[PDB]
Amino acid sequence: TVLPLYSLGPSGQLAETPAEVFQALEQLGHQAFRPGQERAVMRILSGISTLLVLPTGAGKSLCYQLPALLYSRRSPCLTLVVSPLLSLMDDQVSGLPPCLKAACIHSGMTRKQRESVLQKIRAAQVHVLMLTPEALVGAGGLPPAAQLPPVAFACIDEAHCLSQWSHNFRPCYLRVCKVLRERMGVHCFLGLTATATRRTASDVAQHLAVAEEPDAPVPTNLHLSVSMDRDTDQALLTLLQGKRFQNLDSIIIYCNRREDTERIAALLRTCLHARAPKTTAEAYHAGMCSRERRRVQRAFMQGQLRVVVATVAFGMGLDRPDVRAVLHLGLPPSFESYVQAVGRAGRDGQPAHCHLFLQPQGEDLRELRRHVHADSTDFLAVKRLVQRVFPACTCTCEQLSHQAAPGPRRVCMGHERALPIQLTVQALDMPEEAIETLLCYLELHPHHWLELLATTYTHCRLNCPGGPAQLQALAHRCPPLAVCLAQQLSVEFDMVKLVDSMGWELASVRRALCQLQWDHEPRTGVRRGTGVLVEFSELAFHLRSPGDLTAEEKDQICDFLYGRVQARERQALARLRRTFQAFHSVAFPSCGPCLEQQDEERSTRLKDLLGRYFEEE
Ligand SMILES: [Zn+2]
Repeated sequence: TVLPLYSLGPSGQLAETPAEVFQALEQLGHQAFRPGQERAVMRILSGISTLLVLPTGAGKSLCYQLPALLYSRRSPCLTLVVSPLLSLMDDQVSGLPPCLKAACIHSGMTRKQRESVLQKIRAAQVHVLMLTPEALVGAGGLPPAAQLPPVAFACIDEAHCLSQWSHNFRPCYLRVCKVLRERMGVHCFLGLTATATRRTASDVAQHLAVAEEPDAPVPTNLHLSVSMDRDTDQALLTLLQGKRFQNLDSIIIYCNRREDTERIAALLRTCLHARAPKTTAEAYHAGMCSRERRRVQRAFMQGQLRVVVATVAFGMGLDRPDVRAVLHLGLPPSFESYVQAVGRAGRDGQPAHCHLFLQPQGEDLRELRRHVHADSTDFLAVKRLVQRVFPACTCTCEQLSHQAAPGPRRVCMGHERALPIQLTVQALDMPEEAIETLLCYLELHPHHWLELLATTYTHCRLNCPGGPAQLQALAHRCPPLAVCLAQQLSVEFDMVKLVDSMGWELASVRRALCQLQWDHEPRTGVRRGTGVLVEFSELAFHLRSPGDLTAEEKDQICDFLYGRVQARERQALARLRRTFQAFHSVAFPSCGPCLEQQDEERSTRLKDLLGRYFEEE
């Protein structure tokens, strides 16, 4: 357990910022605190959770780097930074003193990667660990907090994903905070987000147990325009050659599909072929390997590449000052996504120009709507999922393998079940993220009892060289194997069925089964290998739910979950309509009128619309 670095003064007020923090701040490279950074850093150094909403992505890294540096100087500890896979996909390396490491899904070394990082942690050669959310609550997960150094605090990047009001709600973020509190000892969180309304930011503060406090107006030097050209490719060439854009040398163009980035980049390179030396345009999307993305971003940072054509999803994790223009080929899916992308231009006070090309026949809004309706879960899927999660048990009425008679009725104390992910996805026609979402909906509800224990392998297969006689000979070493061989009038079975029927823990069953690779020589001990093969498979949700629900109670559960599915859909549709209405209300038929100078009345009117959207509760 890590004690707070700084202690509160009398009456509970924050202690005055010491000299040490400033020294550390200079050491990292930044020579000044951005607004709200000094207070937030002092909060974490005192053990107080805090939410920080930043207008631009710049300065987000310093908020966890300075406390991690100071927490690690006092006593060997570890700071967890949770951020999406895109953030760690390309081996990002920060300041050297921290000695950071990343464990993510993309790491294709399996336990070797995680253990090498674990072994590096054990050698104190790691003080900041960056985990994608899926790695923290996935199959591999993290070792117990006892094996790990004590955690000073956890930084939650993209904290808006916790709230059902944000543009990008991800239920696994609810699981992350739960595991960090229960499995780990983390009760001091730093929430970092760059895009959130007052309704979303206040909801995140509820989840992180942060006191509410005011903490993104679009800058005055950004000049916005919107048009509905007939041919977007032709219009893009016409706009970039106009006087408003022809002398801007740092442009980002956001596209919907990544096949489009390579086409637009190749188009600009051929139609603008000509001080004199520098590269015109390069595509930047997630399909490219890690090397080519690093080079493209490096070239853009060094002013050697004029245009980067990227997808909205990959976007630009890089922050560069004096970015001159941001263009959108297609309606953005939300105000948050637009302001984030546009907020990258004009970091210096110098003027920056942004133009959005709406699809003339409205096909971009129709595609976004088609996606929302496709992500909706059918009611039959919700009904079939509830039946699989709350199946009837024999506690209140043979059916049980080890009962010859029903026996006296009992009050159901819950059962542990394995919901196989791949099997349920193909049987119910719903993706894994939707199943996870509905399970998270049920756990949060107070009246409905469900526990999402873990995501792990629950199926076990045992192949024997000696056939059936060799497997029977090992029944004295493994009580789980003993009850299986009796039930059977290569063997595989469900390990969570064993858990519930014999009262064991899933780990205890897993240990005893893999102990089947050792045998004791009759003379002495000299444990030697049995040669049996033990393989775990069928990744599943490990649940704990009652088995005594009536049909009426299951129906009420379905109405709850389906109501949440429809309300999430009505919210996503309402966000699309409100987003299109704003850009259209300010749009021209072509980019001709804004080839020379933007319309200040129109640019100001749009910037005021966005401002009132985020200042709303
Ligand atoms: Zn029961």
